[PDB]
Amino acid sequence: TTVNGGTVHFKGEVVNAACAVDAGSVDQTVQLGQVRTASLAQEGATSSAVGFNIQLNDCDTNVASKAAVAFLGTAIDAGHTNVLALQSSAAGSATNVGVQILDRTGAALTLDGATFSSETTLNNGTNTIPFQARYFATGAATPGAANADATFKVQY
Amino acid sequence: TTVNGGTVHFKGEVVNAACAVDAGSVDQTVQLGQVRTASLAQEGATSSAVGFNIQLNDCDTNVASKAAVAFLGTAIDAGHTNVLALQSSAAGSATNVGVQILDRTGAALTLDGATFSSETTLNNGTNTIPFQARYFATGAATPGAANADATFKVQY
Amino acid sequence: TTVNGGTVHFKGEVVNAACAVDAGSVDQTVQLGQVRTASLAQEGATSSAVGFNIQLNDCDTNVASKAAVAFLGTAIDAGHTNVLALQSSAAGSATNVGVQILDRTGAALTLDGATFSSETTLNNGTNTIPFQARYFATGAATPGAANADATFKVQY
Amino acid sequence: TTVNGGTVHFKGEVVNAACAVDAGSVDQTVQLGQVRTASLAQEGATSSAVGFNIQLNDCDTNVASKAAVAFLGTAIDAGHTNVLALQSSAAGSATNVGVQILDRTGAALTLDGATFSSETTLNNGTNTIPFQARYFATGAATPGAANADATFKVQY
Amino acid sequence: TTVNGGTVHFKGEVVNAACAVDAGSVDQTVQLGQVRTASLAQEGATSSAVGFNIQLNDCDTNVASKAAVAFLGTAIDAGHTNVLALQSSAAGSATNVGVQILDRTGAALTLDGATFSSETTLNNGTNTIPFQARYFATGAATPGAANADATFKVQY
Amino acid sequence: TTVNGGTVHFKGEVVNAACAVDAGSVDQTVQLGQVRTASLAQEGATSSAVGFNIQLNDCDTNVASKAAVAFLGTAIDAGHTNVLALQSSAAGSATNVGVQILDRTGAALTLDGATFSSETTLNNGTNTIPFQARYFATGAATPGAANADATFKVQY
Amino acid sequence: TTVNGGTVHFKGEVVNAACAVDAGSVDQTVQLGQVRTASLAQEGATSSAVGFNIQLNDCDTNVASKAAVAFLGTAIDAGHTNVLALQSSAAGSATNVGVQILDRTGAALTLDGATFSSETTLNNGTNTIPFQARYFATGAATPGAANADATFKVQY
Amino acid sequence: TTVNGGTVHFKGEVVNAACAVDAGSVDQTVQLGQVRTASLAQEGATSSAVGFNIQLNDCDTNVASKAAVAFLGTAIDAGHTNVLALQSSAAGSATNVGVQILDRTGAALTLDGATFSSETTLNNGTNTIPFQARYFATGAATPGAANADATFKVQY
Amino acid sequence: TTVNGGTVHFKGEVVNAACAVDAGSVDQTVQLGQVRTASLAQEGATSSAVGFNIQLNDCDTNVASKAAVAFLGTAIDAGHTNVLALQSSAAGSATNVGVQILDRTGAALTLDGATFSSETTLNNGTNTIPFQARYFATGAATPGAANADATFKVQY
Amino acid sequence: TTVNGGTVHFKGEVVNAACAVDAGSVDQTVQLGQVRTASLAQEGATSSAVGFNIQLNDCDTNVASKAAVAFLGTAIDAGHTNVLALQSSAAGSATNVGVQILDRTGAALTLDGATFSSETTLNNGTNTIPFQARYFATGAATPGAANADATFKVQY
Amino acid sequence: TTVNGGTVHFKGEVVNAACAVDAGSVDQTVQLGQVRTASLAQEGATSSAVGFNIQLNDCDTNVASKAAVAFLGTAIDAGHTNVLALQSSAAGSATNVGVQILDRTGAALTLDGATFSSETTLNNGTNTIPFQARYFATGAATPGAANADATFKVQY
Repeated sequence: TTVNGGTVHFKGEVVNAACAVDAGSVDQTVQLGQVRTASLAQEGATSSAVGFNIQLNDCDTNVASKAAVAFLGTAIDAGHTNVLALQSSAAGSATNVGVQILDRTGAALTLDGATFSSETTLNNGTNTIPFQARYFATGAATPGAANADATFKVQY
Repeated sequence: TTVNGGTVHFKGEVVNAACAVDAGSVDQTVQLGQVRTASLAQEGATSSAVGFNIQLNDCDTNVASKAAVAFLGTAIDAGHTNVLALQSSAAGSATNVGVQILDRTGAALTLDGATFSSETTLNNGTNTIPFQARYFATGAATPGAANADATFKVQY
Repeated sequence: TTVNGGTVHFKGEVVNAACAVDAGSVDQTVQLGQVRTASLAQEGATSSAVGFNIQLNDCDTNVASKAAVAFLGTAIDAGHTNVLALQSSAAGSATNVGVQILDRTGAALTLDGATFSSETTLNNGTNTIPFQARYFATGAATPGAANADATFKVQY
Repeated sequence: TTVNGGTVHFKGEVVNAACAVDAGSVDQTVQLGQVRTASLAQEGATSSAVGFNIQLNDCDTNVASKAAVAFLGTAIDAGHTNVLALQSSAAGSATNVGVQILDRTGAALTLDGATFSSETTLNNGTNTIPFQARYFATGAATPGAANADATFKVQY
Repeated sequence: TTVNGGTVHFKGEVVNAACAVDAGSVDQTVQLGQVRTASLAQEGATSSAVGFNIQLNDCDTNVASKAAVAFLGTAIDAGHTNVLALQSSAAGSATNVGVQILDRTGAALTLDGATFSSETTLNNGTNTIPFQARYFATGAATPGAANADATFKVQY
Repeated sequence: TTVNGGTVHFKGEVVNAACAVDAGSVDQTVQLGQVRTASLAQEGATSSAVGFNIQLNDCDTNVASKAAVAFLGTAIDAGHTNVLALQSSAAGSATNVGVQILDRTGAALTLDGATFSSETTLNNGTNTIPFQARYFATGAATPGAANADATFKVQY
Repeated sequence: TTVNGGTVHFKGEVVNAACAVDAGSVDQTVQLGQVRTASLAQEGATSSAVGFNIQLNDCDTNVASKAAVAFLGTAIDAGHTNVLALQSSAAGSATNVGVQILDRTGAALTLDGATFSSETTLNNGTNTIPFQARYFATGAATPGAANADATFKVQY
Repeated sequence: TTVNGGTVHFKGEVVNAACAVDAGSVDQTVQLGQVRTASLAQEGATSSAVGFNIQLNDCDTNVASKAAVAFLGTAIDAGHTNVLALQSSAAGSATNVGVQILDRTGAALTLDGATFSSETTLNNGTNTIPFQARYFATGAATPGAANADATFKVQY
Repeated sequence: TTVNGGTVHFKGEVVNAACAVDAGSVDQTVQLGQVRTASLAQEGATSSAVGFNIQLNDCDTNVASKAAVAFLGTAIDAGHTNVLALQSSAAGSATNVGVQILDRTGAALTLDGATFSSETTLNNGTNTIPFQARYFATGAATPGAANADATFKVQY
Repeated sequence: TTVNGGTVHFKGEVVNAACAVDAGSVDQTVQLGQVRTASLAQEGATSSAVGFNIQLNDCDTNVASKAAVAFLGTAIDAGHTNVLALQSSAAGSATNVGVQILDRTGAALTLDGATFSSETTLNNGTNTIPFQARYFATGAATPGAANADATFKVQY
Repeated sequence: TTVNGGTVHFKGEVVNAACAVDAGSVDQTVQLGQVRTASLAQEGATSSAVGFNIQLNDCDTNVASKAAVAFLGTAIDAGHTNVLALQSSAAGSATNVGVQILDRTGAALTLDGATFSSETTLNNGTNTIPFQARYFATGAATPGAANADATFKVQY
């Protein structure tokens, strides 16, 4: 007495390099929280800040004992190259505001897909490259939904 | 020697009001536990009860030294307005049963998104508004999976 | 060295009213699950039930601090006005069965496009109006594929 | 005991260049959402904004380690060269409004099929070039259906 | 106050056999993607490969607990009987290239309308017979549009 | 250096009434699927059923806040006035079978061009009037091609 | 045992120039929709607007990296040179109305067969030149059938 | 109050054999497209190629489970027996060029009315025998209109 | 430098009544298809059946909100008054066979020019009165060419 | 064993000028349709209007890059020089009515054989000069058959 | 003041058997991760491995106290019957590699839709059948995107 179920959908990658990503760690999701224009209403204001993490597994330091990352993603302005713009349904989200990411070095990384981060040190096996998320305003902000996306390119 | 990773997805909000939510505290998840119809099989039975928590951070009492919450969510019946109904895949979950939430005041709150809770007192900075979860039956219950959802609206 | 790609297709609406829909939330898709005639074979049986959600964004309560919804869609019978009939390729799907939706009030809503739901309370900004999906049989059911569709009209 | 079925229709391209498009990513569809003239009724208003994505696969950086895109599509006006006009059945859609796309650089791209975007950096293999969609009004807008189309030309 | 609309056109089949096709699943359309001669320029090269699906519904295993498929369609050569040739407007599409389909068994099926596939196992109700599409070159290929068609005959 | 192309052919209507049809929605085409006489071989059998949709755009409720539809088209018999007969090349299609359409009310509508449907409720702007297609046999059916046509008259 | 069938009729062109047309794309047909005099009853009114597309294939930019189009077709008036008049059986169609086409530039093109459009940019291979169709009234319009035709001349 | 209309003209055939043709499928018309001498200017050049289809309906495999086709039509030369010549008004069409048809086997079929094609396999009911149209030059071609005709004889 | 062309020949009618015919719709031509004596060899056999259409335009319901049609044409026999006989060159066509037309009511209409059809309902403007063509044998048929003609008289 | 057939009759022209006519396009026949005195009963009434086409082939723009047409034919009155009178068997056709032709410019052309039309632009090869036919009454019209003829003179 | 929203689309099944699937658990998606050819470049190599889960709900052991699963899906080779092949856009994904699934028994299951798994033990209510995903190479692998699909058939 057999029956039908449905469909399964596996994902992943195959990439020939030093480390290997737990792509859930990249596809990891964050809830930065609920934020106010009471503080984040200035051309330069940084709200308080929240952590982010990366996971690598089973890594050979001989191919590359080091690593870094570049990001891309829709930035706001040519004078705010390290800021990420938001992506939610139209007429909903906020304005005069973006998102900033901080390296291990506390560094505002550019969204170009070239601006590689600091050369992380890699052990054998497993590592972690934590970044710290926050908002970096671009003037008096709108009370709006906040939702974003950025692509995770890596250097070894 | 660069490589691809994948996608990142940040979340949050921007809301101009007194306090600011750690939206993980709202998106906080509970495992109430495994429960029996041995006790929860009556039009009025309350199973034993479990705690729930809220987190606010960096709050100015001058905008609002107080706060409260209304909830909404699929209730069961018009005579059981303070009960929450369950949301799991069909043919699986239980019946003749719902969920109750209790305020700081031990109060059965309504699921309408208007029925604001007790006016919490707010300090400067950080606060906590714990609620207590439990089941509130609506007759002899089914042995079924229990899974729910409710939206978290706030007053300041 | 340029090349061809292909076509892009954007969608949306422009509607002058209080709130604004994340039309992905309406075009949101559900997988209620796999269900049995072991329970859903009666003129009145309700299978266990699953949740559904709505999203509004950047809403002014002054235009309308409230809101509701009517639905339409192919119902089955004039004596089952709150039931939705199924829409899959012919000779495949089930029979003597439909679908029910439940309001926040646990209410069997009619498929007419007029039967507005309960007057939701609207904050400023962003809200959620969860409904709960389930099957509502119309006698002993066929083992058949289950697939449906309903249109999402709104009141403010 | 054989029977008839029907017709199948495969699609694709063959193009000799650096990367190769997942033409579903171009033929990718967006639901920007439902939008209001409450905000989008000005010669310059930008509604809140939503994300868009591109996919390339199995790319050799030696042919071209870089890439960009030009778009074409029916724009509205010669003074609004970066705006896209809407394409739905006549007498239905809105007016005094169009659509804007934003580069990774937050750039209003022209609809000519020549105005190549920023030179994306390409790794080996797989990349992503996210754009951000929104409306850019051209005065007080009509409440109308919103539906669009734009062609996706690429530079390597 | 009545008005004119226009014409409707329904389609389908009536076939007396074990299963019944969701002829949208056959008339299902694929966008394999954009492909390069950088890899697909050899008498035998297989580009990377994409999936395809079939849908049957409400099937009796007693008439036939099994099933298979033959295809026909314009192949290229008598020495490439399992390859499908392309069908787009003249002077546009590519050359020295075709299309291959793969069975559940990873099998290059012939385009004759007789070469029945592997005997799929059929449950009661609903099934799926996924195939995998790709290109199978016949020498150094032209950069050209790629567009195809194949007829879907079935065995029970 | 100019050249010849060919001919273009636009279509449409101009009708002075409440709503306006996206006549593609009427000229919309359906593939109901492949169907069996295993179930559809009775004077009254209804095969499983598939959905159909209508689109109106930019509608004023003041001219008419309501609407309905009558259909015409070659029916089979005077005792089967709500059934549609099939229209394919002769000696090909099936027999002892027709097609049924179901209103929003699940109603077998007559093919006369007068039998107006239920009075749909019309909002401002855009609406949808989904119908559900299926076969309604007239005895033991032939295995034959199934192809139909019906005209779409409207009431406001 | 042979039999008769009938006649086949192929079509096309042979033209020595840069690109080559998919003459189905020119002979492409549109259903603009059903339209009202409620809006289109003014000497200058533009109904909402619908898209149109062109297809070129296997194009050499060295012969001509650019291209444009002129149209001809029965216009209405010498003061409405960019308007197309309608062509349906007599006493049927509407009056005090025509049709407008819009370039990629949103430009009212003349029906002369000389007024070449904007110089499109041509890649190698395949391109698309979308136009946008709509009605451009010439006073209070008749409720009448709408049907048109225009010839597609090209510049390289 | 009766009136005159006009004349109707039905067509068809009556032929006693295995299958039965949808003679619209034979009388089916193709628009191969617009083609260039840039590629089609050689004694042997094949332009890129487009598909063609056939339709049979309600076929008994017992009379003949197989089928094929011969063609006739004005060919060009005794050394180009598989080429079709063009038929348009004099002084208009092209020269040093013809048309080729390809079988399911990718076979240049002769225009004699005897050269039967590959023995297609016939199911019960309905089948399809797709051919692929293209040009096969006979030297440097004229830029001329392209228009053709060929008769469709069948084997069972 | 003028030249000669040739002759033009316009046609039509002028008739004072409710609706007005698109006399192309009457002079519309059908290709019913190729048919077999395998089924159509009985005193009463009806081959499978194909559709036919009528077009009226710009109609006033006040002169006549209704309409119908009578036909005439060479019938076969006084006992087969609803059958149409065939008209092709002598010694060619078939025998023991005719043609049947079916009303919207599925009605065998008489060829007399008096037997008015069902009273169609007429809207304002444009309507359609589809009929369905098929063969109605008069015994074992000849394999012969099939070609017919019938005159289209109308009632308002 | 030879037999007799009959007579063949070819036609055409030989004219030394820029373009060459597909004299079927001139000898092309139109069925304007059935028309009413309900609208066409005024000294100036124009019924709704239908299209007409011309075909030229293999044209050299160097002899003449331009072209136009004059018409002649039996007009009605010296005050209605642009109207064409009707030519059917006597006592049959209508009266107080004629026919009008419209240029590409929407121009009432004179029937003299001198009044050359607008200077069409000619490409190389093939062109089209569409005109639009309609009736232009000369008072209250008779219900009568409508049939006409006009000669097609050309300028280069 | 009502407005339009959009469309909803529910899904599911109705199947008469012991347990009932949370078809989200089948339609559950996995991100296995990013993988290297540094280890997965051998005819037999198994990369490290990741978990997968199933969900059943409200199950009666009396109909069936046991259960198992067969899978189907495009495998690679007849000598690698337990391997799943990948399905992403062409020219993108990897090669000389597939995917393996492991039963509760650590068993390489076949993709046939018949090879039922181990007989799971079923309690009353709710169960879980975890599988473990990994790659099983077929030689030295390509660095390519990895994406798959497999159908979930069940035994009770």
